[PDB]
Amino acid sequence: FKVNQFRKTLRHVKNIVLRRKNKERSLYDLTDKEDNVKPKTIVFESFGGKNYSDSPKYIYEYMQKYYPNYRYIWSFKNPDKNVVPGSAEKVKRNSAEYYQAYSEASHWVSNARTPLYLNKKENQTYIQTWNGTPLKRLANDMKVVRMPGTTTPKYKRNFNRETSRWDYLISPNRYSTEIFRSAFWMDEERILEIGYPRNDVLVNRANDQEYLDEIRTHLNLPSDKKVIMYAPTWRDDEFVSKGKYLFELKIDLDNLYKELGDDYVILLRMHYLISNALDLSGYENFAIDVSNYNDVSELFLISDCLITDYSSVMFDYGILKRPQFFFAYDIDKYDKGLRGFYMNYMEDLPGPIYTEPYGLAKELKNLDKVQQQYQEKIDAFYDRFCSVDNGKASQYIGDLIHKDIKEQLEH
Amino acid sequence: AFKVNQFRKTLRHVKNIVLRRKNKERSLYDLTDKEDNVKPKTIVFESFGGKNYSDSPKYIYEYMQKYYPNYRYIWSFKNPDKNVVPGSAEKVKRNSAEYYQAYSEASHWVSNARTPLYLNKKENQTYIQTWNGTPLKRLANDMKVVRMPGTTTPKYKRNFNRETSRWDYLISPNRYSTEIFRSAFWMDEERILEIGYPRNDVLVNRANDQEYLDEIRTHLNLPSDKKVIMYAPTWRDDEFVSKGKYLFELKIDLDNLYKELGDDYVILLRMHYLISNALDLSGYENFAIDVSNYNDVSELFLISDCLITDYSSVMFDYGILKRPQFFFAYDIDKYDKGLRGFYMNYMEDLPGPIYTEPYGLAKELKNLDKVQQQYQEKIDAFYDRFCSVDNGKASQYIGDLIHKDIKEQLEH
Amino acid sequence: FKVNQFRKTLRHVKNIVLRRKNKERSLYDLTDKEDNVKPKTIVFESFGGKNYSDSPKYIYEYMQKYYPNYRYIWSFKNPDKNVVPGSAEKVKRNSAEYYQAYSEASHWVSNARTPLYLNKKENQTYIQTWNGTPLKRLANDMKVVRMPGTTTPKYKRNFNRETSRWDYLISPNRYSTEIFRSAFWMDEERILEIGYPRNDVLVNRANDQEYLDEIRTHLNLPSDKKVIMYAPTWRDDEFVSKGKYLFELKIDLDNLYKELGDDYVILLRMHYLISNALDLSGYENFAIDVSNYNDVSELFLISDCLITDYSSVMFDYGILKRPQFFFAYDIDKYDKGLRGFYMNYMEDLPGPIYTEPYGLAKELKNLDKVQQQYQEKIDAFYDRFCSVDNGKASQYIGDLIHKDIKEQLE
Amino acid sequence: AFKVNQFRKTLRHVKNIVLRRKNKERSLYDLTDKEDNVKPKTIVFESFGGKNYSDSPKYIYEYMQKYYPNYRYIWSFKNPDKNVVPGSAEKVKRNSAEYYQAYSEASHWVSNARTPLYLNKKENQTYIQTWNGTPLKRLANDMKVVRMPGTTTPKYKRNFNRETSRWDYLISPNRYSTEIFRSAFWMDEERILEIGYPRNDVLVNRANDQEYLDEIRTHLNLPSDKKVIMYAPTWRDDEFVSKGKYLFELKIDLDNLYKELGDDYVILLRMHYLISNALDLSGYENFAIDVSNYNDVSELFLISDCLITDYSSVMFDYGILKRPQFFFAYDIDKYDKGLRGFYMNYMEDLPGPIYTEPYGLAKELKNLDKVQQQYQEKIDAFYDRFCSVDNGKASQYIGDLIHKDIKEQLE
Ligand SMILES: [Cl-]
Ligand SMILES: [Cl-]
Ligand SMILES: [Cl-]
Ligand SMILES: [Cl-]
Ligand SMILES: [Cl-]
Ligand SMILES: [Cl-]
Ligand SMILES: [Cl-]
Ligand SMILES: [Cl-]
Ligand SMILES: [Cl-]
Ligand SMILES: [Cl-]
Ligand SMILES: [Cl-]
Ligand SMILES: [Cl-]
Ligand SMILES: [Cl-]
Ligand SMILES: [Cl-]
Ligand SMILES: [Cl-]
Ligand SMILES: [Cl-]
Ligand SMILES: [Cl-]
Ligand SMILES: [Cl-]
Ligand SMILES: [Cl-]
Ligand SMILES: [Cl-]
Ligand SMILES: [Cl-]
Ligand SMILES: [Cl-]
Ligand SMILES: [Cl-]
Ligand SMILES: [Cl-]
Ligand SMILES: [Cl-]
Ligand SMILES: [Cl-]
Ligand SMILES: [Cl-]
Ligand SMILES: [Cl-]
Ligand SMILES: [Cl-]
Ligand SMILES: [Cl-]
Ligand SMILES: [Cl-]
Ligand SMILES: [Cl-]
Repeated sequence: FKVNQFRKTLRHVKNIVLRRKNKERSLYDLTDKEDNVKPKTIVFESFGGKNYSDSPKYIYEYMQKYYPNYRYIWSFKNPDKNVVPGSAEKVKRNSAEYYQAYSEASHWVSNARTPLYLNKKENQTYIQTWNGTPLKRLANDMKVVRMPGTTTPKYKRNFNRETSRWDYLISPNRYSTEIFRSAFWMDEERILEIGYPRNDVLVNRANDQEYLDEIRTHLNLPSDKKVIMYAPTWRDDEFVSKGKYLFELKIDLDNLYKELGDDYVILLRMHYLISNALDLSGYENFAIDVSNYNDVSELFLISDCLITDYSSVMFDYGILKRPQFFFAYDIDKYDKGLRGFYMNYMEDLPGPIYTEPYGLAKELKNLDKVQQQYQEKIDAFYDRFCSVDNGKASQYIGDLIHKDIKEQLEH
Repeated sequence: AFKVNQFRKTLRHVKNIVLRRKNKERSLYDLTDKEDNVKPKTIVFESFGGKNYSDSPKYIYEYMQKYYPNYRYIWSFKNPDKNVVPGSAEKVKRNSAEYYQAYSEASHWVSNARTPLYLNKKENQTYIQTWNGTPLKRLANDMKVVRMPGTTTPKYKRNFNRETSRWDYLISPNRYSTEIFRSAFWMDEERILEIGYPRNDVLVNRANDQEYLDEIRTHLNLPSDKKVIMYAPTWRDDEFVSKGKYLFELKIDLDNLYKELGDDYVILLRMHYLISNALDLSGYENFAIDVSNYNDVSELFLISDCLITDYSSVMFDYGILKRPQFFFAYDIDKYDKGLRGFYMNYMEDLPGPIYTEPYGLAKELKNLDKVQQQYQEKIDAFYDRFCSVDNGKASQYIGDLIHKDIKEQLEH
Repeated sequence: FKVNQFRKTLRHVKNIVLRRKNKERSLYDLTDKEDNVKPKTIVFESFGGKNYSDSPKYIYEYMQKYYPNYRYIWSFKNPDKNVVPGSAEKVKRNSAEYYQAYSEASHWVSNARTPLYLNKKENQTYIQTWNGTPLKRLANDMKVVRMPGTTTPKYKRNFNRETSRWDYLISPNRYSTEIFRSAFWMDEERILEIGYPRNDVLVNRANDQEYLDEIRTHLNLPSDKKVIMYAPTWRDDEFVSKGKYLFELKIDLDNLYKELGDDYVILLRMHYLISNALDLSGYENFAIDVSNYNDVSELFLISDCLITDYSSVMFDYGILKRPQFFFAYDIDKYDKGLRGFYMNYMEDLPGPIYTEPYGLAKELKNLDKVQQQYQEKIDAFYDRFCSVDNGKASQYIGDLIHKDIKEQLE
Repeated sequence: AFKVNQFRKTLRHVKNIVLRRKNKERSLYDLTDKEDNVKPKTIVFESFGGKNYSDSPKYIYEYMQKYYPNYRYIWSFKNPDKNVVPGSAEKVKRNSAEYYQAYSEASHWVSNARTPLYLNKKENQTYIQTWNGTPLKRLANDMKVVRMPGTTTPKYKRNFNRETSRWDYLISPNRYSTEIFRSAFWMDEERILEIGYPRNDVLVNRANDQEYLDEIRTHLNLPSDKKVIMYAPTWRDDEFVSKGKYLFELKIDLDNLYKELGDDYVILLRMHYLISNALDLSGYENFAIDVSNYNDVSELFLISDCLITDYSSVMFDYGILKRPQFFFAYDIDKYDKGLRGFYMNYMEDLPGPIYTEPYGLAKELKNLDKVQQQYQEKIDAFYDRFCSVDNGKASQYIGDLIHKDIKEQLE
């Protein structure tokens, strides 16, 4: 007597009869067999289906060029609002096609967690690129998580469930592997220290001027000015008033304009929620909202320096050996002498830590003085965290997948 | 790998449960019935589709009650509160949760008729079919047409075959029946037990037990000085009319019977239930006793000095007593003329006279010893063909087979 | 949540999960709403979708000319093997498109029973042309039906369920009307005595020579020769040997070749199982096989006489007032004095009964004499069965449909 | 024809029936529970979730036994065979068919703790909640955080709130508790009954019944010439170690207490059940008596000349006797320093001294009368604020309200 089949049937009958939107899900759970799997079908999703971006984008673009005869499926929250190059067909999350796609594909490629109601058969290969060298503690390494609806243990039980389905897990650096192996409950075998595919352009194209010039004129940037990128992490604290009118960025734009307006334009990469509350009138041709731009790596390439605080992008951008400033206005509130980070944040990062934005501005005045004054520290950072990206990472995965699926076209 | 048969049952059950269908109990049963539900020491009995406590299953039960008390006995009825069973046995109602339990758990099914096809007989269970009499009329595979409503002949036979293929043992009264059963029921001879009917054991063991004869006689308030005629005509479709409120008095003419025999004889009328409760025996009290609703027909045989029937299978059971029999076949013309829709040659080798009218019949009944003498030959011949098999040990043979069957189950 | 829907709902989960082919149907049963009806969609199917032919063909061809702007859908067993003129799109039986079409259509037009799993809603108009004046008892009027799998009462129950859905039933004559009212449990209110649309050409085209010539040279017929058509009904009796080699026709082609070979050509219209068993080597240009020809009416037009036995076609061919012959060779088998026929076969049919071929051949020698000898009976036949055909049947229907769907557009 | 909520139950019951889930008795009860099921004179008692025959429910029931013998009284237990109930009541085992009939049929429920959210309190029933005592620790709504396994703070509170919404009447021992209940349990003062606790009736009515004081004392084999000290420390996670095989002897130092207090005292130790079965009181017979398993804690008070405790709701019950109390809070520092995780001002308005070391406690214990006088001032304050609301009639009040309710329902 098959007792799990019985439960899925009940559940599915309950869904059909009540007209629940998950009827499509329960049908998939009932009927999902190892035999639906067709070896030349590949699904990609990035950030839970929100973009066409990141390592899955670059993995997919590489494969479109060298292996065009496989079936490619992209998964999207809203497929109609996402443009995808090449032969790939797109599926809407939780649609019948979503589930066919995952039931059928021999390889899943993602950069974040994919849902546990999806079945990763012994027959399929789930490759997790993940999404950056960690700074804040994550997964198993966390202490508390007062996240509504779920306890710390149940949140970790679930995370561990998901990481066990990871067949391969890409890695950028020894430091990260040491961390992943613990945080994600990983077997080092499954880890591939080959760098992030999304960071291929940062090596392969860092000098292609024709290419830097399409990115710049696609953003309408001034020809005479250098580019400062500012990418603060999301903060819960600073949300108030429906989010209708925020208090001008802590970084003081009026001041930056007075200081830097002659030599610089600043790209602001905020959380989407801050992005549509920002009034940038008075700052046109100096402050450029850029939150809603598909490819952040392209933004790095055209950036002469980077301002952030507690973000993983600092490791990505470090590949370019350009200066970085850490405007950490709220560093006090963050646990004083916080080890809530895997690295020693007070000591070995590539640039100056500023708690106020006014000395930051002055420092920025002359970029080259920073570049020498921190070349010692920059190179060091490059050596720990970036000395592994080849620019061949998309290739490596792409080839692995191809190689993987030749095996399956025999026995 | 997906279990499709299970899936189908789950849907069928969900349907019944949600729709508030009476058959929910059945589908719950179908869905869960494991081979591991069977308890070797449990045994179900049913007779005639759960109408009675009677017939051969009754007598198998009563024997095992005596020599094998520690087993679990279940009896199945349509209406259990209206049936009385001696002994340790419990009773379940048909189509009830307890009914399906019982048939699920039982290592042995005992009955005398078809049991439904919605019951599942596992490789785990032994189904003993005693059936219910030496055939006169063609049955099952041997019939030519069955214009029975809703159903064709092929499909009626297809279903009967489905049933008999579940019969682990089939009881047989005589070589004649074994020949027929082998054909009509698609039976392997290996499975036939030629041992006579457990219900006919009393016909051998007790024909001379005067005290027992007397309970039966007194239970029926029979006058003492009076000999006993049993009349048992088969049912006839033709003769049903008027919602069945008032029937035309019996062809056999009771008024005439009373005039000719009302002094020496009493006559027991074993009719079909629909005639029985339409009969008006006003004016024949102490001469014509209705006995249709009497629970044990063999007891009626024991106190019967002769039988009058027509086209029944009882003529075969009553034949063990070697007493006189009369066949009042008034409608024999209508029954196909020179008909072989009977297994035996009805026109030659029965133990008595055929009478198309009831008046010659009565004159004959006047002198019973002359009839006995007149036909002894034809009687002894009928006895040798159809009744020379009953040891009166049929009830015993079956109980000892069950008992032996379940011992070897309980060890292993 | 309604019980009838829960029932359909469960059956479809069954089909979807079990991959039953009937999933298309259970889906259709679920979403079949009265609102799906587009008042200007019309479906046509003839003989259960084997053909593009018969009375539906003609109602269709008429509407194509005078009502081009409607959605015409034709339904077939194998659409890729059927050629349909005009604006009609075609669908396969039991496909999603099949159920769409039938759900959406404001009008069903066919000449045979269409299946009970299709829902004819209050909203739609089912026009039944049926397929000919009966000679054999049908439906309610059959005494017994020992047909495999089903019982006589259950068979009539299902036929009754189908006829109760026919909003209009066509009728060729008063005799047919009388029989339909009983055999099909029909109200006279619902019968249209107007004649078969398939018969339109028999009245309108019988003197069209350019048309008779197309039909003739398409069949590759000799030119100086007159045409006999032979159409025997099928007999279970005569099927043997898997059907590989049959016994040559009781009509005796050799004899007919000897006797008529110089004056006539003869068209054999046989049951499809006999057609692919017939060897006609030795008779090229004398005996042509015409069993697969799509349009039987045209074969009548170019026929100078009809030889049949027990067929509803005699009634059709009667419109032309030409000679007919009845080669009833097995007529003794058929129940001796059988009244399992509605009409008095032994008497009033339009030509002589022959039980042997050879007297039939002598007779065929001189047709004109036959026409004379039987003009009285041919006329009485024409009067009783064929004098209803205006030639306007296809028009009447197409116009009825047109009038019917002008109302719904409000 | 079929309603949605009944469909969902109908499906849950199918699951339990087919899968042989113990919970089938529950799903059936959920399907069949009708408002007509209720029998106006059936009454169910359960205390501390069925572990006991005890507390306010026992006493409400003992009253209603003497005065209303004609009603159907049902007691509910985890293990009914391990409990003895005086009177006509029939016992039922939790989660059995009988359990659910009992709660379905009863016109009135009586409990001193939370009854399960799966039981339906029909609009037909009256659920009287005695609760279990004047709080000192913040409870329910008023807790700040509860990192309790399997559940979150907001989820925990939602569930508590669902449960109190079902309380028709809530007993209260004092206005202090009323002010608190109103907030913590989301109550409406309409529903609060300030009658004092039933369990505390014998503290008033029998403080002098010498034949009754004597039965208790000889049930316990207590020495004749000796006075009684009771100690009742709350449970502390910290002190559990080693599977709980061998504990570290109590901080109070029994050896000392014996030397100092032996010639005049005997000490009743009422510990957690887990410490009780770990205590080796060998060499202390007739001095320290293990009293942890005694059914009726109120009897224990009656016979106590004083009470040593620490952070307990039982100080408020004992207060009724206007006898001395000591608070041996050895771990007071650990407990949040100046903790306001209490409702009252612990450092100030309790009816005795706070001791962090046991040696002064003992030297003080020496002369009761000296403490009774030195502290009368505070014992009387305590007794006005927390203990002045006890009639001795709480059981009668409750009993009489039930009776009154079920005369109406008898029309
Ligand atoms: Cl493939
Ligand atoms: Cl390829
Ligand atoms: Cl979309
Ligand atoms: Cl990360
Ligand atoms: Cl869970
Ligand atoms: Cl970003
Ligand atoms: Cl299932
Ligand atoms: Cl057993
Ligand atoms: Cl035994
Ligand atoms: Cl009953
Ligand atoms: Cl009984
Ligand atoms: Cl029989
Ligand atoms: Cl009579
Ligand atoms: Cl009988
Ligand atoms: Cl309904
Ligand atoms: Cl279906
Ligand atoms: Cl339309
Ligand atoms: Cl038009
Ligand atoms: Cl096709
Ligand atoms: Cl048809
Ligand atoms: Cl219909
Ligand atoms: Cl016809
Ligand atoms: Cl049918
Ligand atoms: Cl007529
Ligand atoms: Cl031939
Ligand atoms: Cl509802
Ligand atoms: Cl449950
Ligand atoms: Cl009551
Ligand atoms: Cl127990
Ligand atoms: Cl509730
Ligand atoms: Cl409390
Ligand atoms: Cl207060």
